[PDB]
Amino acid sequence: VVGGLGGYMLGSAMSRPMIHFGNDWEDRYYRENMYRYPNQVYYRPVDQYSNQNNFVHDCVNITIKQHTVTTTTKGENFTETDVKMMERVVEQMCVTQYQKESQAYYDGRRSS
Repeated sequence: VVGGLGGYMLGSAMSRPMIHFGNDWEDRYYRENMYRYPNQVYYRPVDQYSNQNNFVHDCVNITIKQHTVTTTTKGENFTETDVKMMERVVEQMCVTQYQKESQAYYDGRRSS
């Protein structure tokens, strides 16, 4: 049961999303430190989606939780600064995974 998710869709991996905090040093900090954050994110299928926002936040919390729990259990943690930078990344990755799978649905009417 994916360690203890009940059954969140663990997505596949990614490459560096284009986070733009509005700052300069944050973007550079992120670009040096991006390895500290996961490749992949946890969510539900578009088959039972309803809300973007509520689904996004619940993913964001649950992948934040897992990095801050299923790594912190051993001895692996972050800072408020890394954590907020993670909230950006976890969102962009979560958003992208929904967008990938739901666009496959919304594009999936072009037998043209």
